[PDB]
Amino acid sequence: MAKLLIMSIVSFCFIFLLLLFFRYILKRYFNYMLNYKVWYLTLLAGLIPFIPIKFSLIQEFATDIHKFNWDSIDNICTVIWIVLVIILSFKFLKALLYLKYLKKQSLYLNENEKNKIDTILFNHQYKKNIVIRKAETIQSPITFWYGKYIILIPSSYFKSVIDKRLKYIILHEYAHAKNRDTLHLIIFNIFSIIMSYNPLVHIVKRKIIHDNEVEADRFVLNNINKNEFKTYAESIMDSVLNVPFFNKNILSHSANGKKSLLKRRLINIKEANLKKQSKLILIFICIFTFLLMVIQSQFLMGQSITDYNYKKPLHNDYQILDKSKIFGSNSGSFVMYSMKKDKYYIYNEKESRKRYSPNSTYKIYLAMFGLDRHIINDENSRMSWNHKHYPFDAWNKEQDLNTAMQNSVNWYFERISDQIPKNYTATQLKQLNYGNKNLGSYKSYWMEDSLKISNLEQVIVFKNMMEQNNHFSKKAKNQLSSSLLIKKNEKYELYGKTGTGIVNGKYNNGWFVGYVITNHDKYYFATHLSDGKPSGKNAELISEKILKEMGVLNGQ
Amino acid sequence: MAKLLIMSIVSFCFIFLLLLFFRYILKRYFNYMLNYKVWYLTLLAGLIPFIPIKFSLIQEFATDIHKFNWDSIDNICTVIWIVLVIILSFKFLKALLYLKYLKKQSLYLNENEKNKIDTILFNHQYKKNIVIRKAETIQSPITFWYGKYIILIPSSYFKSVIDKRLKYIILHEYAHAKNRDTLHLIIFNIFSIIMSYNPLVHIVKRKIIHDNEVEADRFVLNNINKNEFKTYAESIMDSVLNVPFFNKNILSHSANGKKSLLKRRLINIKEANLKKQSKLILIFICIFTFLLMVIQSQFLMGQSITDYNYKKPLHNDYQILDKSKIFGSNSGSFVMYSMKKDKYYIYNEKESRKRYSPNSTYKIYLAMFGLDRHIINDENSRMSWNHKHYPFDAWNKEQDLNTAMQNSVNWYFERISDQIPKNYTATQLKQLNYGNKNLGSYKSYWMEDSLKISNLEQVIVFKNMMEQNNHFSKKAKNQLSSSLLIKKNEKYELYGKTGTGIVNGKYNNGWFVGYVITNHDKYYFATHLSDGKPSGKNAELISEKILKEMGVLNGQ
Ligand SMILES: [Zn+2]
Ligand SMILES: [Zn+2]
Repeated sequence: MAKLLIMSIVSFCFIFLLLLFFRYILKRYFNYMLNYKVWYLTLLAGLIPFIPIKFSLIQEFATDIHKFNWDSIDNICTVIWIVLVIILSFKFLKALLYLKYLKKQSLYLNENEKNKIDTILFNHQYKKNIVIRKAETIQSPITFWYGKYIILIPSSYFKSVIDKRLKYIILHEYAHAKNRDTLHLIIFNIFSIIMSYNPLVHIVKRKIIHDNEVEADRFVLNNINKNEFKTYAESIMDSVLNVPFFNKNILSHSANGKKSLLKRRLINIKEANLKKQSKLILIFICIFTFLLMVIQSQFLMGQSITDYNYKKPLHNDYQILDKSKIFGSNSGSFVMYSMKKDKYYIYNEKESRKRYSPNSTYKIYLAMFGLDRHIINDENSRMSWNHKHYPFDAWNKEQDLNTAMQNSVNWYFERISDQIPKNYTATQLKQLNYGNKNLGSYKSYWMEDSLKISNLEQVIVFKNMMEQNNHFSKKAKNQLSSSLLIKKNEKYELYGKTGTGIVNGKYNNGWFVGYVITNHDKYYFATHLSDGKPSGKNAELISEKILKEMGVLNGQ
Repeated sequence: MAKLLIMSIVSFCFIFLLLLFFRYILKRYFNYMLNYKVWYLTLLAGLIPFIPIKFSLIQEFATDIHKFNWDSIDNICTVIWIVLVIILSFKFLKALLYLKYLKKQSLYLNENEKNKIDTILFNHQYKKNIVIRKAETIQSPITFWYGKYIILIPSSYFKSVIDKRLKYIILHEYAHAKNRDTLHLIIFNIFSIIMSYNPLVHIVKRKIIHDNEVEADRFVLNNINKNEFKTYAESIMDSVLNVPFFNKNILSHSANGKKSLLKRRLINIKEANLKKQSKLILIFICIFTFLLMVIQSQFLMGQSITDYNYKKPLHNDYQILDKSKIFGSNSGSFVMYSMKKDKYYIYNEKESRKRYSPNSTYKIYLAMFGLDRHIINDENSRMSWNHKHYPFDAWNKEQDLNTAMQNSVNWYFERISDQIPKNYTATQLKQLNYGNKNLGSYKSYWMEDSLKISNLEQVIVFKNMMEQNNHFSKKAKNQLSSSLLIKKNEKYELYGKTGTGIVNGKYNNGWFVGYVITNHDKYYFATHLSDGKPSGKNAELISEKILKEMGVLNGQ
């Protein structure tokens, strides 16, 4: 239904706007106005979407189709509309009952009352399918429909019959009757319930009402002497100024037609209670409210700093590199570090400092955490398969840590997160400075989600993981290390891990991280591609090529 | 930014609502009111989200992470805000320039004018950091800030000085000055630009203004005799009734403070041009508008009929079945048909008639269409691989039609849709009654998307595809058929195809379709599971078991 309700709103607003446009033009240039019946077109326009006419002029293998969650939109849209119509229906009925009450309590007029009405309407031979009644229960005129078109006038106006107030009242309310405004109002009012999903129904009923009163004024002017026009306007003002103003009913017409500013102001004057409120009233409210604002300040807010990249300086000595030739077709950034010299070597430092979600490379942390916490071990580095198929054929099997890491088997790693107390992981994120340390709410929060780290930070953290972390065992450090070997020669053993930030089928994060153990030094590094085809494989190739050219993988 | 703008709106509305609540209570029960300065808290509340304080109390394998398209939300939210603030800034400046003009055009008062102001404010020793000016360019009082708090009074009120209008005007505007309302208004006004993303800024400036006028009224009552209270209210009305009403400025205070209904009505009376507009004006507009409504009727609308299942009768003779034992754990529906008898056999007909997207089973139509149209053939039943990895390991290869169909290789089939003129496909959807024949906009529209078909329709269409379709070659019919063989014995050859409606990792459509060629008859069928584990594999198992029990796969 949500789509239909929306389409209805669109249809409605289209027509509605066109009419507003015309309304403007007609008055602005010609002193012309719309015949309000035209507004029925907006209602009709919004009913169009609901008219059912096609009018115009073996091997079991499968993938996951990612559709929008419409159930959570249409189930609620349906309910929202239903509840509201019930509420509005009640409001309507309440108003209806009011009208019925008055109908029951309506009084008949005698010949010395009826003749005033006749005097007023007679000259234009207005129709007799109208009802005039009086009452002791009202302060100012009220119209009613009932197929009768009743004008109920407070009985006091049958005493105050020497100031022409009735002339204006009757012609005014009469005009509404003439044009069946009350009825039409009711019809629209009913439709405002039916079509309550579209707030413009209220907007238009209001505009209609405003204009209905205007047309009535036009009528009255047509029915009065030019030298009484001023009087009429004054009368209109008196009809509101001298009375209490309440929306006692939303169906009938009356002088007090809207929640105006004057309404509020004038009532306050009538209720001239010149009491100075205690200063403490607002001291309390203001501080209370302030504290409630504080409560809002106790809650989630954003920070430009969080959105930002490593804005921090590097505390270590470093050199800036130019490796743009190697990045070539896949622009990015790169960080290398020398353990012996405590020196960093950074390509495009501004970019090196940019934080990206780790993707699959985080799995080394996830797995090694499981190892230290005694969740995952060597004898039991393995995880059971749930027999659910996964994204690569390579993943549809049981596996140990070396296999799981080598083939990036997400299943293996999903279970590892589930099997490790989250607080263990959170503790390590904090202790070893894991980028923004943002664990999100996702068990695999690093997988193109909430946790982000720069290449510089990635190098710092891994290096410290082995070099400094005193809250992590030697076995976990080494067991993990062996699973990452890429290549080796007479100078070194190169270790690392790739991952691809692939989202909605496109590449966004070309990750490759690692370290090198050589026969002269130890190096740490991180590569990230953002442009071209920023895949994990390209990052691997790029990193190796760089490290070799820089002497890391070539003896210098 | 969208998230922040939203958070701001939320923060704002929270506080705002609390204040509205208090406002209600204070007046409703005590005749007390908020000190409008409190509304600064809503502005502050909406600024909170922007405060950057973390306050509270290798083998390359990868999968696709399906994230929400925030770029299309934040890029626009940013622009929307920027454009609007520019517009509002202009509007502000326009208002500012107006005020500057008046400042430049302000006139000084002489001693016989100044003494009136003094008479009015003197008794309460009101401060002199106020400016009184007069002008020939205005009709009613206007306030200005400039750090001066200027009250500009039309020069005519210095002639009409024997009716106490000034008493009320000055005290009223003075009160606004006393409380620095103009300034605060301006500040809020400036913030309504800054925080324009939140429409409540306008709501509150309005509420503030309304209440500012109220506080001024309270002040005035505090500063006048009780027997003048009535006069004051009348004066307020005169200050609007007897003047043109225009929002000449949105910063200054004036008598004509809002776009009221009375405003509109009274102007219309002043402009008492009693011209009957031609009837043709609205005949045109109404019909035009109608035709524009028709234009909306020329457009997309929904149909309950489209949303509905096969509401149609079956034109063929049939028997209703009870196979609930076999469905068992995976409730659904099932249709079988006898070619010799022209009879249908239907389990849960109400459910059999339900339409579901075909999933991978549609591929038989897609492929056979390619065959007839001479896009795909036998010698060239094959399709090249684009070297992109696909959802199953089974799919990461080149393939012919038999392999592609047997392993559901979506890639193969995606290319087939791309290689077949869409009109060929559309023609066949129409000619052979393919369910709702809805081709969507998706090249693979049948894959848990727009095309839907019932099991009954699935049986009818496939049967007719071979039995009746005279716009489709024999080779395409048979080539496709061979690729579907499941099993055979001394009575028959069973053919078919599965597919699984898996969405966001869950099973929704357990499809299996097919036919049986026996040594006595020919049968057609379609199975669909909706409950339990409605997988394509279960559908295959269920269908076979049913067909055998029914005699289809067992000689009867
Ligand atoms: Zn009226
Ligand atoms: Zn004022």
